[PDB]
Amino acid sequence: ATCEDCPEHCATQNARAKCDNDKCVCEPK
Repeated sequence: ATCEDCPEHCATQNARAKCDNDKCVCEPK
């Protein structure tokens, strides 16, 4: 469900992002 609004949010710390129960977390840079 639009985890396209999430992929920037773990860039906040290390990473990029995908795609948790519906609110998402990291990929590498």
